[PDB]
Order: sequence, then structure tokens, then C-alpha cells
Amino acid sequence: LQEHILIILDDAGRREVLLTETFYTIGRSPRADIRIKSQFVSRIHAVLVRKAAYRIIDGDEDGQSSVNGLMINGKKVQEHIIQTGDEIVMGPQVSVRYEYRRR
Repeated sequence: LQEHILIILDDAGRREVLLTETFYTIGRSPRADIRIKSQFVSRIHAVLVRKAAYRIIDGDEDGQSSVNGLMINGKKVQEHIIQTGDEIVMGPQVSVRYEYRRR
């Protein structure tokens, strides 16, 4: 039963998060469902909506984006259907890798 795993790398080191819900806000603030500790990350940097995997959209719930959006393979994107093996570089030294692990 493959599970959705998010490998997060930030000021707090590298850690894993199990993606269970339908919607997830992401950012450096305590408000965000998934905290990404860094100054290059907005309080609420993006959102993850499950549609079959998750799609990531840049900006907070109000639709307001950050300066550094979501960079995948060197190029800035607005939204992206996250494929296993993707590395979303979302600021200097910070990023999240996605994996559809089996176990």
C-alpha cells in the first residue's frame, strides 16, 4: 500500500512527513500545516491539494504568492502535479522531495 511521503530539508535538517490529508498549507509560520523553517520561505508559501497524487500551487490560501515561488528543475512554476522523485526547490537551501513509497 504505497504511501505519500514528503522529504523536507530546511534550517531544522532533513525530515519526513506522511501526506494524509486533502489540503495542506506550507510555509515558515506556525499557521502552516507543514512548517518549512527558513527565512526564504513565506509564512504560507504554497498549498497541496489531493486530486492519483497531490498538486502544489504557489501562494497562500488567499492566492497571494511569494517572491521566490516553486522552482522545479531550475524553472519557476505556478502549479505542478507532483510526481514521485520531484524536488521542489523553494528558496536558497530549502526544498521538498516527494516519493510514492511501498513498504
